[PDB]
Amino acid sequence: SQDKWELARANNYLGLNLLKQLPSNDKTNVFFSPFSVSTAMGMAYAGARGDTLEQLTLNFGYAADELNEGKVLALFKEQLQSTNDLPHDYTLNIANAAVAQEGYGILPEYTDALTSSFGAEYIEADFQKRGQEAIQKINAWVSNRTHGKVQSLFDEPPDFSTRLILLNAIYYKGTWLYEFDKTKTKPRSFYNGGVEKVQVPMMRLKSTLNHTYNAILNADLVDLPYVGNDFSMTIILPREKTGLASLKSVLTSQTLNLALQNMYPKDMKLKLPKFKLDTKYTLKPTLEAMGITKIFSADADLSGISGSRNLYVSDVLHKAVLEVNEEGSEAAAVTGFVIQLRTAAFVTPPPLPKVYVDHPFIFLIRNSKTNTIMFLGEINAL
Repeated sequence: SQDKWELARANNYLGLNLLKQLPSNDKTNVFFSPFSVSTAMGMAYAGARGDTLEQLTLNFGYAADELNEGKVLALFKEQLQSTNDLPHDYTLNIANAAVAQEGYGILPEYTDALTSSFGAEYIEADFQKRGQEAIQKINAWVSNRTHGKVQSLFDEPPDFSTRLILLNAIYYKGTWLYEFDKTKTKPRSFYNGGVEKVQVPMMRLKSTLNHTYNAILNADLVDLPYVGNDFSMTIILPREKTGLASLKSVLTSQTLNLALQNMYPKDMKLKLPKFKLDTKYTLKPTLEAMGITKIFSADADLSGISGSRNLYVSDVLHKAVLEVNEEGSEAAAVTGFVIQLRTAAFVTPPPLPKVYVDHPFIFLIRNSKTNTIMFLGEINAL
């Protein structure tokens, strides 16, 4: 459907723009869920009016009158049901909420939209008088919704003047279609920051994988499907050891899709690090860098939340957790070299091609059906 495609495109545009705007250095890994950020923007969209709404939509190239709010919420609703219907092999715990200063008003149309479209809760708290209790209620909510994988979003009470905060926490561990062999996992060389050689737990696979070399990105792309090929992890490995910054500067929704369309199966050797990521961002400054300003300003119009223009977003908090290890459903298979033999002979198959993920790279976990990027990582450092 062209509508599902348009939502995946907005989502992927937001994700790759976030990646170019997030603070980073050669010693720390970036990891976030564009899907979670899209959900925080969806929650604002469902309640925004006037110039606040027009800035949100025009950011994605739409006048508010080129959109049906109903059809946008229905596309989010469809996305939510597809994630709730994932098999047991996927551990995906999503926690979405708006937390408002008490006594501003809540429209049931808005809380109904939060539940059905976003799996989101609306929570009232007193940041002025009961800041300490507000963070105990939030920490308990996120702990409950993430099955204890995220215990806290706040260490200290937020500011006296806090009006509304958007919270999006997500945990993911998937099962590979093709298991890596636990016995082949060893410390192997990785270039931290593209420069500093260290030994790190490296998994080893020999299998038929979708792959392409893409000249515009100057990178190998490898697809590793999860079970039911519902999600796949795309590795984008720059050919230059220090190529990551260059890769980031040319990676767009357009250039990614062109590379993905050229992938075809082949037998290959893959070396991929075993790693866990746990990241937390205060997204207001990054979203403002991208041109989302009015939701955060004193002139915000979120009258679709409360029934009046009395709310603005104090901040957007995002926490994302990923585990990557060997576990898969089926053993690794290679097709082998196919030859039509006429005359009996000694036949030497050509050497298998190699993608050794041994320097900084990007990965995307995406919905194979819709090409929605669920997760995006830059690994600089293991």
